[PDB]
Order: sequence, then structure tokens, then C-alpha cells
Amino acid sequence: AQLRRVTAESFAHYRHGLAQLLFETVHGGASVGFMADLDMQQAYAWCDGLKADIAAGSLLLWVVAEDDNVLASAQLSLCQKPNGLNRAEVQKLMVLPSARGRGLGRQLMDEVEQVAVKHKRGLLHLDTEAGSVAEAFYSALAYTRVGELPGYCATPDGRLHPTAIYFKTL
Ligand SMILES: CC(=O)SCCNC(=O)CCNC(=O)[C@H](O)C(C)(C)COP(=O)(O)OP(=O)(O)OC[C@H]1O[C@@H](n2cnc3c(N)ncnc32)[C@H](O)[C@@H]1OP(=O)(O)O
Repeated sequence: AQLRRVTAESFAHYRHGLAQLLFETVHGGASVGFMADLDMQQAYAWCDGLKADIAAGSLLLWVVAEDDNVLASAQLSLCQKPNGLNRAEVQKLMVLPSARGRGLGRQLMDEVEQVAVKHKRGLLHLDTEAGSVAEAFYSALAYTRVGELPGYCATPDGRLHPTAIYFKTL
């Protein structure tokens, strides 16, 4: 199982594995953008909407994989505004339910942070469901908690919940 940065040219190889990861993460209960009715048709559409920012270089995408089998993934959105070059937003960090607790989340974030540094990004920020396993995760990775935004998004079943803002100065 290896970590690879995905390009526009290698995307096709991981597209299916990435849609299944999103699929299992959503139905595992996480708030990562979708509802309980997400099916593979919609996961594929999510994957296809990533292709252009990945080809344009503003969205970096990684996966931890066994060939085409994707066990986890992480993305970094490089801010492109003329006064925001010092920052980037971590998003879509996900690990198959069955492969959790084995350190994959952390192997991804360590890559993300090192590439962030190689792209002169002094600031990494993100938001994630308040009270979720993702909170203890970022905290363990020494990300600082800013606080919450109430009713930020709904859980896959409809319930409104807050998101919690975290950051890391690299
Ligand atoms: C911007 C963002 O991406 S927000 C999206 C966040 N993603 C999600 O909520 C998706 C659902 N969750 C997941 O896919 C996973 O649980 C992730 C990505 C949050 C990370 O999970 P894993 O890959 O299994 O984490 P990993 O084992 O690398 O975490 C390392 C440390 O984090 C902490 N940790 C991980 N899982 C947990 C948990 N369930 N409870 C408490 N602490 C935990 C621990 O400190 C752990 O060190 P340890 O194993 O010695 O105790």
C-alpha cells in the first residue's frame, strides 16, 4: 500500500477507487458533502468534477493505494487569490472504514503539510464536523481549534450540525 500524488494523467486509474472511498465514508456516517441517498452515480459525478482543478494545478489530490485499490485520500486546495498565496485549505481527507486506526490519515496529512511547505504555504486551514472522530484526529496532529460555525451543514440523515475550524501554521 503506497502513497501517491494523483495527476490529471493518472486520475483515471484511481477514479473508481476514489468514488468508492467517498461512498463508504458517506455511509459510514461522515459529513463530507453529501446525504444518505448518495449512490455511486453521484460519487462518480463528484470525482468527475475534480478533474479540471486537478489539471489546472489549484487542487492537489493524493491517495494511499494498493495499485487501483484506494484505501484513503486527501486533497489540498491552493488559494489562488493574489493576496492569499500564503494559504491552502485541507479538504476531503478520507480513510475506508475498514482501514482506519492504522495511521493512514496521518501519513496523508504529513505529505500534505510537506507539499504545502514546498509550495510556500505558511497556513493550512480546514473545517470538519464538530464532535466527530475527525476532531480528535486533527487535534492529535496538533492542529489548533478555532471554534465552531453552528448549523453549517447536515449529517447524511438531515440533522443540522456545526463544523469546527482548525489550522496549522507551517
Ligand atoms: C478537511 C477535512 O478533511 S474534514 C474530513 C474529515 N473526514 C472524516 O470525518 C471522514 C471520516 N473519518 C475518516 O475517514 C478517518 O477517521 C480520518 C481521515 C478522520 C482519520 O482516520 P485514520 O486514518 O484511521 O487516523 P489515524 O490512525 O491516522 O490517526 C492517528 C491518530 O489520530 C487519533 N485518532 C484517530 N482515530 C481516532 C478515533 N476514532 N478516536 C480518537 N482518536 C482518534 C489518535 O490520536 C491516533 O493516534 P493513535 O492511533 O496512536 O491513538
